[PDB]
Order: sequence, then C-alpha cells, then structure tokens
Amino acid sequence: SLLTEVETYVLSIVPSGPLKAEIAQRLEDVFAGKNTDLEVLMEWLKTRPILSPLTKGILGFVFTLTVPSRRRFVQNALNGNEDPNNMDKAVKLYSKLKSEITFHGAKEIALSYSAGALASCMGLIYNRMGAVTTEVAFGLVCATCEQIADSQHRS
Amino acid sequence: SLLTEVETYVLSIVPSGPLKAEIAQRLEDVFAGKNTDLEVLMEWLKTRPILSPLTKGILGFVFTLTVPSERRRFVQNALNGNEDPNNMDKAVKLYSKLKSEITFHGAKEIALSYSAGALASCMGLIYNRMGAVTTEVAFGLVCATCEQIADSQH
Repeated sequence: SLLTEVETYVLSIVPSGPLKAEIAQRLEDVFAGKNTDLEVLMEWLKTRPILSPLTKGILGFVFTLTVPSRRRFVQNALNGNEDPNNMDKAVKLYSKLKSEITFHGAKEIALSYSAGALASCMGLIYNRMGAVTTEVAFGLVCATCEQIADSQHRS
Repeated sequence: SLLTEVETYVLSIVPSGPLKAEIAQRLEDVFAGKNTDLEVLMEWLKTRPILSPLTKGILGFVFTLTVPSERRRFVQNALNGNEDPNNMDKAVKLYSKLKSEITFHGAKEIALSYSAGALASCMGLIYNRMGAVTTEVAFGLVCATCEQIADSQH
C-alpha cells in the first residue's frame, strides 16, 4: 500500500534508535496530510544526529515529495561526488524513468544502476520534481535505499 | 573587461526597448555595485512583459552571479526547460568540463561547441549548483549561450 512500501525502504537505512521512531511518525503524519509544514520538518531534519548527510537527503527528498506545499543540505548530499560517470548514468537512468508510470517499474530499472548514480539521479530530480510521476520518484528513493541496505551486511 | 563583455552578449538577445534600456541600466547599475537587492530585482524581472521567459532566466542567472543578497522557480523553469534528456546528457558533460576551466574565453570556446538547448540546460545546472563553477567561467557560458541564440536570429 504505497506508504507502507516507502515507509519500509526509507525507514530501513535509518539507524536503529529513537530517531527511527520520530521519523516514522512524521512519515505517516505527512502521508496522511496531518502536519505538512515542509520547512518545519526540514529544520528538524537538518539538526538530527546519527543520520548521515545522504540519509538526510533521501529523507528530505521524500518529504519534499509527499507534501502539497528547496534546501542546500539535501541537495548537496544527493549530488555529492558529482562524479562525471555517476552523473552520466544518472542522466541515462532519468531519461528511462520519464517513460515510467509505476513504482515498480521505476524501482526495477533503478536497481540496474549504481548507488552513486541513484544518488545522483535523485539530486537531479530534487530540482525537477515534476519531471517524473510521483510513484516513479518513490521507486527511485526506494531502490536507492534498498541497495544502501544490500551493502550494510556482516561477515 | 568582462562585465561589459557579458553585457553586450546579454543585450544581444533582447529586442530594442527601451525596456532594453531599463535592462542595460540595471546591468550597469549592479556591475558598478549599486544599491541592489536580488529579490526586488528578480521580482521586477519576473513581472516584465515582452521578455520571453528564457530571456528572463538568462538575465536572472546573470544577476544572481553579480548581486549579493545570499532560488527562483521562473529562472529555473526557463533554463532547465522541458527537463529534456538528450539536452541534460550534453549539459552534464559540459558541466564537469566547466569545473576545470579557469578563464572566460576558455569556457566560451568549449561551450560554443555544444548546442544552445544544452547550453541553457547547463546554465540550469550551474544556477542550481551556484558555486561549482567560477564566475568568469559562468560568464563564458551565458555569452556562449547568447551568441548561439542571437546568431540563430536572422
């Protein structure tokens, strides 16, 4: 059910703790439409401990996307590197997602790319949020999160 | 000097005014460090008739590079425009190269080898990523752009 799928790919990369609680709550809040001030949330997010800049960006992005009403700290994190090759393949991924309509198609083709590219793709979409349907944008964030979580593992 | 080089290329893509003169007057004004608040200017630029949106956005870009008060949806909409794939591809590539340029004439000569839609696309990237390129190089870009746009007009 849409919310529950981004709610569990996003919540995934967030390190276990109390922060995990508040974020979930703000997630299902805005997903309902309860408390929709984006700058209220952005302010809270920017100040948060534990969360890497990237994680903050993915979260910013999602929030920006789920609200009905742009921050540098988000933008900087997704773009990071600005590695010419991640970028080149961000642009290639992006063009494919323009033709996409569903969360699942977007998600599937996104996982055929690198973590660097997906971060980059998001940094392109952040400033072009309308350029892709909402399901497809989420499918990007979820794919991004998923691979972040296919690295985080032991031995 | 660069500030007047930029000027002539900008006025190049604006029809005879004399809103044109209101514009030439405002570019000169900021370039001499006059009393200039970016918002008031952008607001005044947004509103303007006659000026096609792309023109507003090149202007806006140019002001952003030259006025203090430290984004604008209409400037961004003008430059990114369509948010079109084969233009972004060429613009991203141009973008990384512009990071490496240090001069005005270096940027200008590179950029003029790419197409105008890509050049507008790249100004979009740089407007979004404001400090990633140097002002001299950014100026080499807008002039590159204005030269392509204007030598298409005939």
